Amino acid sequence: MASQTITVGPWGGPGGNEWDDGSYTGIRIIELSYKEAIGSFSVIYDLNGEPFSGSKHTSKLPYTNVKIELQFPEEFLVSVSGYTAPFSSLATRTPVVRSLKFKTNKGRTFGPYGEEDGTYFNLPIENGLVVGFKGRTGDLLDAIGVHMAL
Amino acid sequence: MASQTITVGPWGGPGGNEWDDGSYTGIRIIELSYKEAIGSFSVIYDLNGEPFSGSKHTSKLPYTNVKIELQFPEEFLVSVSGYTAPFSSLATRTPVVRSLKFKTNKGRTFGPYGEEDGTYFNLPIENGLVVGFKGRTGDLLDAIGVHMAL
Amino acid sequence: MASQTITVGPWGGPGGNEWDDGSYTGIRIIELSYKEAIGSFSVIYDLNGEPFSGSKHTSKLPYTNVKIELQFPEEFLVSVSGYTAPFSSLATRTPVVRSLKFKTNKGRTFGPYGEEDGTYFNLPIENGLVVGFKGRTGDLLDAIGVHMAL
Amino acid sequence: MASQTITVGPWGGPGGNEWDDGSYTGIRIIELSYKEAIGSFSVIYDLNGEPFSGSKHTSKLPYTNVKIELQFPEEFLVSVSGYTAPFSSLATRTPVVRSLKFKTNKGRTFGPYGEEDGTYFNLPIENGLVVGFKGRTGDLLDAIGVHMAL
Ligand SMILES: OC[C@H]1O[C@H](O)[C@H](O)[C@@H](O)[C@@H]1O
Ligand SMILES: OC[C@H]1O[C@H](O)[C@H](O)[C@@H](O)[C@@H]1O
Ligand SMILES: OC[C@H]1O[C@H](O)[C@H](O)[C@@H](O)[C@@H]1O
Ligand SMILES: OC[C@H]1O[C@H](O)[C@H](O)[C@@H](O)[C@@H]1O
Repeated sequence: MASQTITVGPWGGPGGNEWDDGSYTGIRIIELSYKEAIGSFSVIYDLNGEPFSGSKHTSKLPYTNVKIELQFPEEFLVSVSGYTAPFSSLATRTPVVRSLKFKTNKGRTFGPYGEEDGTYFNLPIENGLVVGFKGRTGDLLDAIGVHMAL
Repeated sequence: MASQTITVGPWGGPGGNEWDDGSYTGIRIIELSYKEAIGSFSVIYDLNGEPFSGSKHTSKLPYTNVKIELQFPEEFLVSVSGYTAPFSSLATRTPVVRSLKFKTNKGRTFGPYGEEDGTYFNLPIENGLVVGFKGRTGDLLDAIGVHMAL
Repeated sequence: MASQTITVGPWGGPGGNEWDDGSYTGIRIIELSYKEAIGSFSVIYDLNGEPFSGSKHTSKLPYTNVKIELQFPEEFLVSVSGYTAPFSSLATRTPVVRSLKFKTNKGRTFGPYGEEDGTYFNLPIENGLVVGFKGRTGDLLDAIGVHMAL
Repeated sequence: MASQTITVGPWGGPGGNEWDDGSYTGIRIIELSYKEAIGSFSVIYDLNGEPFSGSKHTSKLPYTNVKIELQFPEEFLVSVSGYTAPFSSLATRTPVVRSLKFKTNKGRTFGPYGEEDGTYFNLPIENGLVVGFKGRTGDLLDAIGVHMAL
């Protein structure tokens, strides 16, 4: 009964534990870690002109960390894409987010991070904004979904 | 540029200094002060299930303080109304918000607070939710407007 | 169920029979009739770049006909306002729409139509667009409300 | 412009003429034709409780026609997916939509129609409704996108 946003996804599997950051007014910074798949994933959002830190979604796997810094508000995501598949190590197992790639309205590209292994997904946005992320994390990013608004 | 909401108003006059709390997921508490007019006006928002304290828009005048606590999220505002006019010592030239009055979907009325003098304003909400307030404040609540989503 | 819009109002009384044109993409023309109150009310909407005629909410009373033609798409409404009150030769007793006035982003004012008797209502719009009207009609316009979108 | 919706995609290629049906209040019927790719694509939308026929984007090619009738408003689309790739049979090997598939909230699957050749696409919708389709059609369905609303 509170305020809601359009939500697309998830892409990824049933594994790991639900999270949902909720909705805000834009993206400032995305922080992720990666190796053979995506590990950690966390976001500094914009909330009405000031940063808001989302709950951290940390894998303790010793992965490479990266800070994607957007030129907010003039720069914003126009595409979120990536690959989903199992990672061999979880014995018998369930699809995770192997790769993420981001494009901005400025023509910047971030990534691809991880390994482009498995089934492709792609959210090209023609009109609208990413205003929040949701997903599932175990030892790593099992699934990812986006909230959108105008 | 960042996420936007439907915004109605303002009601009141061009005095004091502008402010805009922006948009959130809902309303938990409204804090105001009053006597002949509205003084202080501040809001505790809901942002994704937790409280978020908006910026204070305080008056130093010795007015009566009231704290409006809604049972969010099942309770919500379905009307905002009030009167605007000069208050003929500190706002001789421009109208301020003299009164405010809120109704909820559970049939609680809060107010009228202040004095019911001058030009009526009335926003019944048939569908949608008040997500944020903006206004103008000097020693008094010169102006107010509302951001809406759903 | 089906897609929805933010809707505000009603302004007016409970007589007459309810009607709801629904939501569209914008406004091309408003047709009304007036004398001491508003009679007829009907709209030619924009629907994805072509006109779409709303049901006619006509009155048989001997009133003056007005057509408000907007320069769509560049011209849109930014204020809907008016007055409500009972009307003397009313076989019943409850409030009707005595007057309506509209302003646009091009600084055109259409009206007041009717008489400015009774209780004032005013919807300034700072962000978003009139995408439909609802109301109540008998021999006169008993009430009026507005759907809004981005 | 006039009123807007969140728009995602397009998926497919830059061939054949632009079309955009715009936005409505939901979907009733989708009509398409298929064989090696999608040819024809047209939609009967809901508009405020009544059917509204979108513009026809017919293919002349001698393809198999199908009619997808959703039990509107209780049933609606929760996934749009498909495949894009060039089609040997046009000399222009600009990518067209080779197949589509539609799932609903009741567990119905319509498709796949056409052949599942080239790059997958997939829009699963967690919250929100498809209100509109946009695309590109020459000989065949070159590309497709969706408008979403709440
Ligand atoms: O997140 C990747 C995997 O990590 C952990 O091993 C979880 O137990 C498993 O459910 C999840 O799929
Ligand atoms: O807020 C009431 C009034 O008082 C302030 O002290 C300001 O100087 C004036 O601009 C404002 O209209
Ligand atoms: O519209 C004015 C009035 O007109 C009609 O006569 C109706 O019977 C009444 O219900 C309504 O209030
Ligand atoms: O519709 C599929 C193809 O057929 C048409 O004839 C167009 O000329 C071409 O641009 C398009 O890619």
